[PDB]
Amino acid sequence: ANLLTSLVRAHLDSGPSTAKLDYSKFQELVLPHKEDAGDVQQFYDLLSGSLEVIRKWAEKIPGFAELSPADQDLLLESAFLELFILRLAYRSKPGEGKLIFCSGLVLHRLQCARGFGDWIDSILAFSRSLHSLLVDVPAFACLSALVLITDRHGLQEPRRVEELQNRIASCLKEHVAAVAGEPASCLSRLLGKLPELRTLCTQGLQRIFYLKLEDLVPPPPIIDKIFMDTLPF
Repeated sequence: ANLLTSLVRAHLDSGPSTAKLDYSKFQELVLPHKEDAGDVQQFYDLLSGSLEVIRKWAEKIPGFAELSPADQDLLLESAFLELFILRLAYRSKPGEGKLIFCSGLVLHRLQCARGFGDWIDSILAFSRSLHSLLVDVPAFACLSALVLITDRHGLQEPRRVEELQNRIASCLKEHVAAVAGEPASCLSRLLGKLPELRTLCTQGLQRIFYLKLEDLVPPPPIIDKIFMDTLPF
């Protein structure tokens, strides 16, 4: 209720206003169409732009600043890719091939293809599927917080992370009921996305590995760190 309102405000302050959208660079027609250095740099720049945004968004989740600072960092690092994808999927318009990034920048899928590779198509596929659920903003504000606030290996206080998650899952569950008859299949349908999101996170790690191999442009340090810390080996 007040948790819910707090989650909604954090979500909406973390993205651009429909009026701050920038189509300055949008172009559906590319030419004369393997990645080069400018595609690799833009890929890392787009990823980097979500960094601060997602960190400031997390600090506004009630309870999150009360986790230990080491657990805060671990949760943020481990969830970054997944959050970047989920928020991009929800914000974008896959029917038109339109990617909308957290800064307001709008790009066509073909303008991203070279930097992202196949991953961008799998992100758009997930976006169309997310869209069919017609997830409203409150449900989505809870969902994304649950992507962040979740069990990870190396937490100092995993029970406290679990209680905050229970707190947010109750809030979501209630909200879904308040909006759809009485006295799950919506709910469990929404939660069913979380496993698909983990799989796209992996495609992202694969893409970064590949770009790191090819080495046209090195990843910026913070991205690199996320990449190395999240490798279970």
